[PDB]
Amino acid sequence: MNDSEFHRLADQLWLTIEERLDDWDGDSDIDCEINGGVLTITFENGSKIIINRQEPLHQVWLATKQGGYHFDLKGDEWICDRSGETFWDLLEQAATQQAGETVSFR
Repeated sequence: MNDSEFHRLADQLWLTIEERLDDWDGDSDIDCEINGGVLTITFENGSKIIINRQEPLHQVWLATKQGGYHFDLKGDEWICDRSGETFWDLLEQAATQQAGETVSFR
């Protein structure tokens, strides 16, 4: 992947995360903030999910209460290098776990 294409794709993903999280209207209090370009999602139990760019690698990285996951773009989706699982599946599973409430954007 090119640097420019990474900036394009990562900017799109950032917007989609920010909108989905800022639009959240479930029972739980969930906050998303952007600091130094890094997105942090915080939950009521004090846990967090952190999403950042690894620009020289053209990867997006995800840190949850349960682990870390590094993503490359494969056929129009961000895919976890280790497991093959998608970014949105992993993010929704972790947010649902950490909120104690379904967090779904399908």
